[PDB]
Amino acid sequence: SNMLLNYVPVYVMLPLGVVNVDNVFEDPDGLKEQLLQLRAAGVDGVMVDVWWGIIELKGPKQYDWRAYRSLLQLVQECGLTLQAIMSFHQCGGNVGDIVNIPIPQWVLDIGESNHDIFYTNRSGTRNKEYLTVGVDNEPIFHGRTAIEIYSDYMKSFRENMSDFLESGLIIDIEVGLGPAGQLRYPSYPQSQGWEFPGIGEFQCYDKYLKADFKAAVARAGHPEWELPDDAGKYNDVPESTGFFKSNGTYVTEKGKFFLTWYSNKLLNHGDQILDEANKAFLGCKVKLAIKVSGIHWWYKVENHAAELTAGYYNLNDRDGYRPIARMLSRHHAILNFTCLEMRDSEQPSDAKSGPQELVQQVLSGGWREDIRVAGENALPRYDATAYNQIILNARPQGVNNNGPPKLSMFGVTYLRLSDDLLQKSNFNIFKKFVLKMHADQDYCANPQKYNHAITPLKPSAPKIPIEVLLEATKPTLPFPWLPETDMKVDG
Ligand SMILES: OC[C@H]1O[C@H](O[C@H]2[C@H](O)[C@@H](O)[C@@H](O[C@H]3[C@H](O)[C@@H](O)[C@@H](O[C@H]4[C@H](O)[C@@H](O)[C@@H](O[C@H]5[C@H](O)[C@@H](O)[C@@H](O)O[C@@H]5CO)O[C@@H]4CO)O[C@@H]3CO)O[C@@H]2CO)[C@H](O)[C@@H](O)[C@@H]1O
Repeated sequence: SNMLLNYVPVYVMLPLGVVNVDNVFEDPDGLKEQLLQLRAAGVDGVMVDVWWGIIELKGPKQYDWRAYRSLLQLVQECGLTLQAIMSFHQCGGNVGDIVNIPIPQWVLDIGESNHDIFYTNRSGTRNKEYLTVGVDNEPIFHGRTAIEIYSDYMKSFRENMSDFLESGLIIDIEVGLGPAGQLRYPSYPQSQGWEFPGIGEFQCYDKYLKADFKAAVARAGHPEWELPDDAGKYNDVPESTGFFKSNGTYVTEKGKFFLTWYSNKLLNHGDQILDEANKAFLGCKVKLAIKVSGIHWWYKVENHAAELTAGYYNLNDRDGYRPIARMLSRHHAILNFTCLEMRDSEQPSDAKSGPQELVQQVLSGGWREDIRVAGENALPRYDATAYNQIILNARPQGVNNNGPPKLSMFGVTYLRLSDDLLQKSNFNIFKKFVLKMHADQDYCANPQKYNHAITPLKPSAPKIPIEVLLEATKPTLPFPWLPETDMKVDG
């Protein structure tokens, strides 16, 4: 009884391209066999990208939901729930992307005449994996703004998948908000030569964001201020730049204003799109969620350079994640994080990486703000060390034999279903992982039993002014973490 209240659900990401670029569900029989294995292993559900570039390929509002309806039907038949990602991004240029799925060609056609609809770096390179926040409210897509495109897409999904939603097949809607579906700037593009652990680059040089910034600095009484010109390039280290070096530009009035403006754009981008997601799924028995990327490199140095270029204005004396958690609260949304499997010792010393501390900060911030926090492993891992670290983060203070744990993640999604995962040894270890995540209890079909009942999505609470959101930048002590989990996959 008490142990079941400690149950943390486990989901598994489906293979990329399960539904191909031509909107065809290629191998249902193959997938079926895999899903049945997951079902027998105790997995609660699966996660899948519902690619915008596949669905609305033909043209504006020309949606084809047929292949995905077939996929959802199979998932339901196999007794698994689903986390559906509204993927308004391209698959192909990020780590692990083994299939190329661009955004709609008709959108790219518009991009040919207006290159500024894409995130742009100082050098002028255009990244076509996602539409810049700069055009969120620009009615340049055959009369629609980018946010309207996202809104219409989600509404169409809600209506065309109404039966699956009513039956409870979908656990949550992961609202894609940028590259790799994450609320972030494409500051570390492998497509432009970035290599870990480069500090990355600011991506606010498209004409819309640049004009936005210029107007902002003018209103601040400094019209002459320009975007950073001393931040170096993708593969630099912080000390080699005028912007991130000690006493550098990042701590000057100009630098602080820019960083605040830059990170604020993401806060409002997510807030505005979540407003549309709430409207689209209002009344549905599903929860909303967003994804925040885990930029752990340089976390251990004063400048947190990589986080800053990604859009997370997080420093040792400024919490850049709690404001995101606070923004999510009005939407009753889940903050889906990552790097749950990483240990600092596994990263190269020169990267000044702190994934363990970063995870502790983000999860603690979410709990401090009274919102649900879920997460994923950042990279493919099949070993016990990885699973034990995930289980530790899932319940930082262990299991409570007297009832529910004071601290527990809302769920964990494993990246990713593959042939390797299903191999004898790998899968046997994975089964132990599932068992421990479930607090040694057998798979529990009814989430209500472990206090995960889903009620109709209510309208979002009143808008929270930016000043109140930023009050959450006040540094706070993280919740204490055990050094190791009390539920290891082995002994
Ligand atoms: O289907 C869902 C979704 O899947 C894919 O996106 C997911 C990413 O695959 C996943 O990594 C994560 O996104 C972030 C991640 O959170 C973040 O940490 C970062 O990843 C870093 C590593 O942390 C870092 O260690 C380094 O990895 C090196 C590694 O050190 C080295 O030893 C060797 O293994 O090479 C690795 C590759 O460089 O760099 C990576 C970045 O390259 O960035 C990730 C990407 O933003 O969560 C994503 C969302 O689920 C698909 O890409 C996406 O389209 C799908 O929607």
